Amino acid sequence: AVHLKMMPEFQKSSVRIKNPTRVEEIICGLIKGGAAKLQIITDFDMTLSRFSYNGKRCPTCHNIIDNCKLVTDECRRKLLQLKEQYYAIEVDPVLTVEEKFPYMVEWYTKSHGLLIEQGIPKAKLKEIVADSDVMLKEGYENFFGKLQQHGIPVFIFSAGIGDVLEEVIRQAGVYHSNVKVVSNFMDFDENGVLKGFKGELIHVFNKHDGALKNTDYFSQLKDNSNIILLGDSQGDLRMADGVANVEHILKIGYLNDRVDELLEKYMDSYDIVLVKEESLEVVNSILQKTL
Amino acid sequence: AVHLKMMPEFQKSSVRIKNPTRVEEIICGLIKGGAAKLQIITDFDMTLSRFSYNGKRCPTCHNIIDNCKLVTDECRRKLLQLKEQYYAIEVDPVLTVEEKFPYMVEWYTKSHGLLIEQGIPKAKLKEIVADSDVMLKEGYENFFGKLQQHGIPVFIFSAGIGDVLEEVIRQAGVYHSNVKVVSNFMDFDENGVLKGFKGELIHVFNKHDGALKNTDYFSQLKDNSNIILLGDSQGDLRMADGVANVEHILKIGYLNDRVDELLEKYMDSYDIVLVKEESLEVVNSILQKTL
Repeated sequence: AVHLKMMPEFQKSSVRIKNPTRVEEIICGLIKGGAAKLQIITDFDMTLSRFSYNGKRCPTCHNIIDNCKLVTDECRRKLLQLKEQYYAIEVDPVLTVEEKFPYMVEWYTKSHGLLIEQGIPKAKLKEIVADSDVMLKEGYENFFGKLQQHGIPVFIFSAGIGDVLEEVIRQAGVYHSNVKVVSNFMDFDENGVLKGFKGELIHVFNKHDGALKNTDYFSQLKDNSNIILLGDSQGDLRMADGVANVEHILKIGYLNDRVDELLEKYMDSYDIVLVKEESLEVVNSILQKTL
Repeated sequence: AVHLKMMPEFQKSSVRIKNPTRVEEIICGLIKGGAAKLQIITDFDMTLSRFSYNGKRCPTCHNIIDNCKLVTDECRRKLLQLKEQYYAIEVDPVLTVEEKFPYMVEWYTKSHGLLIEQGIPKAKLKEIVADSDVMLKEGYENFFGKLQQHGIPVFIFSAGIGDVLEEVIRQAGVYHSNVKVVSNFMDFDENGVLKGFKGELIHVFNKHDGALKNTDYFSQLKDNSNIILLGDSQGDLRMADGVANVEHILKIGYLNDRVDELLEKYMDSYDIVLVKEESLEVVNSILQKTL
């Protein structure tokens, strides 16, 4: 049996669970399936990376570029201006999620276009990432390490910048063979300088689309019918939409922000909500029982 | 410029090179291309793993199973008998390489079939690999680590057993995201017990076939037109036959065995021959200049 009262990780004040009996039965399915049936599907920014440290706000992958030596103060201004106009739409309680889709597309397009203008070489991304303030959540070496040890598939599905994301995880020593990254990857010219972005835009609201466009990946894992999903938004709940078959799925959401406004929604929609929490210890503890 | 005389790794008595001026110009092409243009294509057994240690002969991936606790003394007797009869054909100087093809197919088929009979569970491969005497060549942590650091593609192309190979590299902590394994993978039944092998057999003589059947992989790496190839056989010289375009290719061959018989042949066909050598320091030194 699985008992949340007896897992110290589940006793933190940051752990919010609408339906503990349901959680216990899902975790029990995960335990019975073991390694052979498990796969992970996860967001990156604010999910595997920290939202804040030392009082201080931590960068998204996009912010890592926004804030680097290869970008003008003036470009950061315009980027900030974009964030202020478009974020107000992201968080507008009146528009439906489908009405926000055109606005999100324009935000990433406008802000990617501004970076493309700054002249960003592939060769410098190591340096930029190395001097950035990026932080992975506490317990990431254990998270990635247990999963590589048992060869658990990990599908990182991110609306960030893929080249940045991969450089963060590679420098942290956790970019193992079991980790597949699906993101917005940069397109470079003859001289290895950023000129555009590859494929179809991934943003916060269209992860359903990308999930279905990755049939290839998911069909190869037909037997991995037990899923743990991690995200930080409502949009992340779509990341498992392309999975061949589902026996048990556990959905864990980081609520980093807008706590009073979103808590009820997150509790209704994620199985486990993690309120202003900068570690992976609840997921690590589920893994410890499972693997 | 490149001078082999000024690289201490190239001064070992085990380093045999028919044509040093040509090697120098290939290494110079590699250096000019840097990380952006490089990819690695390599055998595993006796190439990344050692042929011998402490006087003692080291196991291939197949040997790891042959010799484990889940496999009988009588099974081993039959497997040894198979090795005797089919190895004599492998090393027969009168048959052509094409005439040996049917025999190789029979050998892998017969010896895999004997293992399938032993009842080998997926779950036990970790334990088996952990108590085996497998050894990676000296300098492998640096080999795999520089390559992951620079995100260099590594295509390990092995006639061994893929599940075994992958468990060796994962326990060694070197199975990074940059490493793709193409091998003979086990097919498991309902209970996670070996029942057969997936796809088309890879053996020592048909690596051309598998190299062309991996067009997907190679077309994604169109720009990685500089190749370092590593193997231990004549057959491994085909492992680059599927590469989109070739600008510079360096072929490095481990001659572990049959030294007097094969040396002239290896010297004529590999660029650098490494005679009874248990380390990756010559390749690591080329990487040091390149990356």
